[PDB]
Amino acid sequence: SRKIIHVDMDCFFAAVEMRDNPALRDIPIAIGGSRERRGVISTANYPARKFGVRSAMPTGMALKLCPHLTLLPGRFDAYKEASNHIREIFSRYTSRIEPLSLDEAYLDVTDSVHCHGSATLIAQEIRQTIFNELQLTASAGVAPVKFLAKIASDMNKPNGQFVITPAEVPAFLQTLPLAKIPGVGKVSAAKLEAMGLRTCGDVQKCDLVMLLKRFGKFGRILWERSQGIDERDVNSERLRKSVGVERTMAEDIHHWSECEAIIERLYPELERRLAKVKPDLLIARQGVKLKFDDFQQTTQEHVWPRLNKADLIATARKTWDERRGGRGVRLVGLHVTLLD
DNA sequence: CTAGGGTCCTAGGACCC
DNA sequence: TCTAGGGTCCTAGGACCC
Ligand SMILES: Cc1cn([C@H]2C[C@H](O)[C@@H](COP(=O)(O)NP(=O)(O)OP(=O)(O)O)O2)c(=O)[nH]c1=O
Ligand SMILES: [Mg+2]
Repeated sequence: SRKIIHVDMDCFFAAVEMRDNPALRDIPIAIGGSRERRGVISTANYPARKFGVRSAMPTGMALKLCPHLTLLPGRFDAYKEASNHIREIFSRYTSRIEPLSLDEAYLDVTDSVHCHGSATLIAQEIRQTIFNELQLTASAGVAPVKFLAKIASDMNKPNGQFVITPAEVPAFLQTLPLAKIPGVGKVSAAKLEAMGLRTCGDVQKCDLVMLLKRFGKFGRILWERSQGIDERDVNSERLRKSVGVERTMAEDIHHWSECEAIIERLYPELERRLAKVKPDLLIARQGVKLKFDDFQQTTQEHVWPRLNKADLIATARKTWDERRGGRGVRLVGLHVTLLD
């Protein structure tokens, strides 16, 4: 009975760079760390996507695929300001807004009577207003539940939208690959595949008890989504639970002196961020993370009442001594868990 | 050749009745 | 606690999203 819109900015980071500097519009560009910083692609424009460049791709791999790729470091304040403006635009239509990141959000427009209650037309006018006021484009999905609205906002990217009507949900589900369902990633998909389950169609012919056994709470979400069942309400009141800061070295470190020097560079950053939402720096836990050169990672965290540099250093020394094992370390991170 | 923000779930032992 | 076991907290790790 509800109407959910999922709105999604196209090539968001890249799109802001291209607006601000038009000479980037028709050449392949990407935001991400450089190859020597051991970077990863955050996102790429469509001329770069043509070459196979994707989010989360190692920058070294992107550059082999697209040698003339232009790498930008990214400008958070620019993306943030675009994001605020966009969210303020959503607020013109409803207060039922659940942001999932800078670039996107769910809207529950069930009880709105903008555009004669048309969720299709509301989505259209939001995309138009965003183009008008920010010169960036958005795609949208309109559906009776969250996850279908989110899948839908991809159907007609870029700068388009897609509507899934209650009567259309069954045909839509029947051939929908499980991997397109939010929270079904590569490991899940492959495990499902090895059971003969590829599509929501397949999952409908499956015993619930049995999915509960092999997958726990995940198996129930699976069975529900496959039916088109998604009762999760649009929640406009979510609050951040943690604050973390980490860096990957251009080169693996092998000595503790190097590790402590990195922590001293991280700590002020963790403190400035935490203070932004907790001026008194009071927290529930603090902890450290190490990532080794074989990519295993370990965290050590404990109840602690107030952000403290020396105890983070101390904690990192124990973690360093105990679980490094002569391995090179590629990443150091600090972490706090916020009070409830 | 593998980022940096995060969220949510699982699970053994401690701890408390 | 009335006794074999139930509930909740602490911690580490993993899958996942953007
Ligand atoms: C998936 C992803 C996104 N991001 C950043 C860059 C994207 O511009 C932004 C929004 O994420 P998205 O909506 O997943 N991707 P997009 O907006 O670039 O592309 P699309 O047009 O939505 O397909 O978040 C990363 O920094 N690393 C990532 O792995
Ligand atoms: Mg997007």
